[PDB]
Amino acid sequence: GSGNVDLVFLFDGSMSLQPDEFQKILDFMKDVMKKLSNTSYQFAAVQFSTSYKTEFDFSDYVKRKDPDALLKHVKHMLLLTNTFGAINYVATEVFREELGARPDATKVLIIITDGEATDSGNIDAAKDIIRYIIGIGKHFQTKESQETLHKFASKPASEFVKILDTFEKLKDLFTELQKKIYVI
Ligand SMILES: CC[C@H](C)C(=O)O[C@H]1C[C@@H](C)C=C2C=C[C@H](C)[C@H](CC[C@@H]3C[C@@H](O)CC(=O)O3)[C@H]21
Ligand SMILES: [Mg+2]
Repeated sequence: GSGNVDLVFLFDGSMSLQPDEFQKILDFMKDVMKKLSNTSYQFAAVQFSTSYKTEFDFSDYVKRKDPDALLKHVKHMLLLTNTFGAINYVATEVFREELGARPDATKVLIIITDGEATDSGNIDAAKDIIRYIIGIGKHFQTKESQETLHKFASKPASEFVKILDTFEKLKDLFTELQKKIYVI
C-alpha cells in the first residue's frame, strides 16, 4: 500500500545478559539502521526487563537520524524478562501517531531476547504487527524452550522465529539480511 515500514526493536535488558552481550544487541540494531538509513523505513527502540523504556520514538529518529547518538545513552536494566507485557506496551504506547507512527505503514516488531518470558498474558492487541523473534544463547538449547517463542511470533514460526546459539551469530544474521536488500 503506502510502501512504508515502521519498525520497532524490542530488546532484552534482563540480568542474564553480560555487558559485552548487551552491547552486541545494540551493535546489531545500529548495523541494521545504518544500512537502511535514508530509506522509507522508520525506527523506534524499546528496552524491556521488568518494565519498559522507549529509548527513542519514531519522531526522535526522524529528527536526529544518527543511530550512534540515538542509542548512546542506554542503561542496562538488569531485572526480569516480562515479554508479554513488553509487546502490549509497544502496541499501545509506541505505535502512535502522536509519537511519529505513520498510520498506514506496515508495522514490524523485532524482538531480541536471551530468555524465556517471566510473565504471561495474551498479545491480541499486537496481532496486526508483523512479529519476528530472535532467541539467543544457552537458554534456548532445548527444543521445548525454542517452542515457547512461537507464541510471540507471526506465523509460520519457520520464517519468524530465529534461534542463534551465540551472540556472535547476530553478525551472520546481518550478513543474511543484506543479501535480501533490493531496489524495488
Ligand atoms: C529477511 C531475511 C532476514 C534474515 C530477516 O528475517 O530479517 C528480519 C528479521 C531481522 C533480522 C531484521 C529485519 C529487518 C527488516 C525486515 C522487516 C526483515 C524481515 C523482512 C521480511 C521481508 C519479506 O519477507 C516481507 C516482510 O515483511 O519481512 C527483518
Ligand atoms: Mg532474559
